[PDB]
Amino acid sequence: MRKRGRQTYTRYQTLELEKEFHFNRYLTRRRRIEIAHALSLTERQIKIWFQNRRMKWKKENKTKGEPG
Repeated sequence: MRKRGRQTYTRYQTLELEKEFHFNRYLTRRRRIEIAHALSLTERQIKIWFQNRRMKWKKENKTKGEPG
């Protein structure tokens, strides 16, 4: 048995991805490849995580939460 959590990501991975999102809310192919070369991942998975990062951002930029 094992199952530490429901995440496909890792600490270090998420750290860099978070720094990188703090650096830029978008990344192009070449950059994403660089991240994948530095981090050992796939442009897809990274794009999805990145997508989710700003997904929550645009759903948490003082816009959600209708008290009236």
